[PDB]
Amino acid sequence: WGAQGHRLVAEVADARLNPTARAEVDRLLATEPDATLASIAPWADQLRAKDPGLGRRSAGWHYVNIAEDNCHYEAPKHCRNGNCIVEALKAQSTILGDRSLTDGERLQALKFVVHLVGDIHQPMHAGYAHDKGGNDFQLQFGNRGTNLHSLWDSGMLNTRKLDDAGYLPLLQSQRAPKLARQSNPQRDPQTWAEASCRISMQAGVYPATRKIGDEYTERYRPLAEAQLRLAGENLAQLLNRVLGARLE
Ligand SMILES: Nc1ccn([C@@H]2O[C@H](COP(=O)(O)O)[C@@H](O)[C@H]2O)c(=O)n1
Ligand code: NA
Ligand SMILES: [Zn+2]
Ligand SMILES: [Zn+2]
Ligand SMILES: [Zn+2]
Repeated sequence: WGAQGHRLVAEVADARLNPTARAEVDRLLATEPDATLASIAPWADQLRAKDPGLGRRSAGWHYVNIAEDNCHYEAPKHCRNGNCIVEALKAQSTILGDRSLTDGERLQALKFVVHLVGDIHQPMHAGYAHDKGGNDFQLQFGNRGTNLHSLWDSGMLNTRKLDDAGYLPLLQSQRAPKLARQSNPQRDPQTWAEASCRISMQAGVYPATRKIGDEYTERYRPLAEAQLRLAGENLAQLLNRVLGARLE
């Protein structure tokens, strides 16, 4: 997602946190003055842009290209050295839940988790290696060029012309998505990447024309918005499991 998609996923999640998870998130955020779950949500993309070390090393953590294998993820094939969103979200979830670590180390893991639960719900972040998740699939949207990746990250969301205050209650107004009964931090990332990949491969998502506009938006913007709500709900479920109560 673009910055607004990331923040919306965090805003949807923030409202669903159980009291134990809410208190812990607020403790980790407090280590960084003025940080909120929304404000950190785009941080991992800024790190990629600005940091020629960890930013360059983390770039592959934002996606996993499995559509050529019909959305059947295999870690040794698609995620050599753990450099993809499935393995990165798993490890950062483990790190976030490690209470022996400093609040500073856990806040950094929270920044990655908030971001990656967002990206792993953007269909094009689980799409084709051939066109780099749509980045190399150029098209005309209205009268100006974009690419199919950008169109799903932000192009269609931008057509609402809402700030977060306007967009958040629209996502909350949607029918409740189907979640797993329970969070499994080690297994859900693959399940989510595969589900996102299956949307990238749905009839029409790749259009049969170079030029698209309001017809594409009216059919697919609802699916992009369903994925934001689903990401936000999945992110709260994950935070509630990893940062929730530890009795016994
Ligand atoms: N041409 C581009 C494409 C993306 N980007 C950045 O990448 C972000 C999206 O990264 P993800 O694909 O990881 O969602 C955008 O919010 C923007 O900051 C950019 O700065 N220039
Ligand atoms: Na609601
Ligand atoms: Zn994103
Ligand atoms: Zn993207
Ligand atoms: Zn990203």
